[PDB]
Amino acid sequence: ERPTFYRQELNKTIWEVPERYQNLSPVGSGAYGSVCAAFDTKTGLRVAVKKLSRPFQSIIHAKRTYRELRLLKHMKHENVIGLLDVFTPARSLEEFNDVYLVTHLMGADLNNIVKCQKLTDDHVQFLIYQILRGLKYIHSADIIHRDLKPSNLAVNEDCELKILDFGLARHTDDEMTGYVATRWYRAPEIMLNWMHYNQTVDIWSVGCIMAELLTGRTLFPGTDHIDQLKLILRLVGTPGAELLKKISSESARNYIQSLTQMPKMNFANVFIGANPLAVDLLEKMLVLDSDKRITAAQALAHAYFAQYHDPDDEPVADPYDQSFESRDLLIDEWKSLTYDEVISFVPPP
Ligand SMILES: Cc1ccc(C(=O)NC2CC2)cc1-c1ccc2c(c1)NC(=O)C21CCCC1
Repeated sequence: ERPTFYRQELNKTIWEVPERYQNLSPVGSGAYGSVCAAFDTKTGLRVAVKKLSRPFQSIIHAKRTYRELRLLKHMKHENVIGLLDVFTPARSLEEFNDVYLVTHLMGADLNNIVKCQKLTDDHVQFLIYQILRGLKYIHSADIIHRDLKPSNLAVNEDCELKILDFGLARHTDDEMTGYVATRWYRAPEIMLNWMHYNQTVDIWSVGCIMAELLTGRTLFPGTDHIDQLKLILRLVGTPGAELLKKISSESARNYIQSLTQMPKMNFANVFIGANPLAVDLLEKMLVLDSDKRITAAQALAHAYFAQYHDPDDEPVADPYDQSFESRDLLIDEWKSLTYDEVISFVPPP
């Protein structure tokens, strides 16, 4: 059952994929990786195929490849990107040096669709419903997206949404620097490294997406980390003494206390004309103290989603075993674990 593969040059690299995959063409400005759209003749689905190129060139690359393939194989929810196929042209471990990952092709990301545009309330309901329903799941598997922004929500022409990139986020100093969308969605505890963080960081990010869809404006379009934080504290207010205690970075805690105290603003005088149910929800997602933000499961029950909420159709995941993260292994060792996971792979129905 080893299929026939054919060769094609795309993205200035040779792609070698099963015959079932036809009409490959690069998508994104290169924004998503080496990703091509293709037709799967075997399932009749349009798919995105991502080739990981020379993916075991270092220990850190052999472990990312493994981590992405683990994450991907774990996720089976309508609103989360998952694997329809993984393959390699390799006939053995010896020969293993390329992994291709196949998932659904939705066609665009939220970014392209809505940039600079204000969405109607029922449109925002449905898109955020799906983000929280997707995140309910992610979070139940004990995984943290950590980098939830519009560009890595994949959306089709029916405004159906799959979340991309959960658990992989590792931007450098310079990608996070200045006036850049790659930071406008980050929870302050994470942008400024205040504490040992958990999953509540992704509900902060939904709060930012949700406000932008509702007003057509970036919520916190900071020109740098500090300017962005100043933008944050002015709306939600400066930390209380409760929160300052939980800020384990003494360094960051000391700079925070430097700032002149400000009250939390009135969200109804910010989000003028907006469904009060939207504003109530914004209010409980955009709380500075991470321990007190609303959760994905709690938010799904909120009245604002009265029209979509079904408690028996909002599933959870099995646990995700990330014990491998705390493990220091050789290149061959990650490679072999990654091989194991490819050949053991089972298609969905
Ligand atoms: C092909 C692919 C493989 C993996 C991941 C991914 O999320 N990995 C991290 C979760 C571990 C995302 C895509 C990917 C990248 C870009 C797109 C799609 C899929 N599906 C799509 O529809 C698009 C192409 C049009 C914009 C979104």
